[PDB]
Amino acid sequence: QFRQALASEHDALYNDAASPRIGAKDAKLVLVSFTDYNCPYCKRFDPLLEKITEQYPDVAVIIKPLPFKGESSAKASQAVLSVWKEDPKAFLALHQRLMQKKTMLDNASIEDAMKSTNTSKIKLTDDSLKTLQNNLELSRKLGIQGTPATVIGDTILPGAVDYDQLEIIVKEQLAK
Repeated sequence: QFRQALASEHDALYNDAASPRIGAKDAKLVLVSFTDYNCPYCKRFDPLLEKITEQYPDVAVIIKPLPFKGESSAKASQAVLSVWKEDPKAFLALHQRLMQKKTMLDNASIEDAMKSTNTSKIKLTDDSLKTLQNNLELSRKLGIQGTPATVIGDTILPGAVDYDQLEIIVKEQLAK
């Protein structure tokens, strides 16, 4: 009930237009990053996921924000998803800024991040919460109970690893 769930959730994982993507549209390997903007391990792990896409252009990353850590997690998710829907090219800078914030986010922090990334004119939509609902449903089906969690091929990486190990994992999934 795993490679079965992974197969059953293929479209939700890889083919949701409302889910932000980092890296090439023609990638041979797409990582799916279930992440939380208030999770300290996500803050550690995210820049490694991004580095992968910059170092290895055959790898892309899909971002699935989850709101597990706190209420502002849901609000931050709402912000980046709204930005992706309206201006996909503006998403990355906001995503990075929210991820590197040392403090637990709140509405002020999130509004400030959007101001300094030139995304503050983009309105937080109700429709983007439906994407957040989809991410939550998806997390349940796959048995994801914590962040970060990364789908890489036919396996799920349920925590954070260092870059050397991520390279290793990513390289053999490419070897198939």
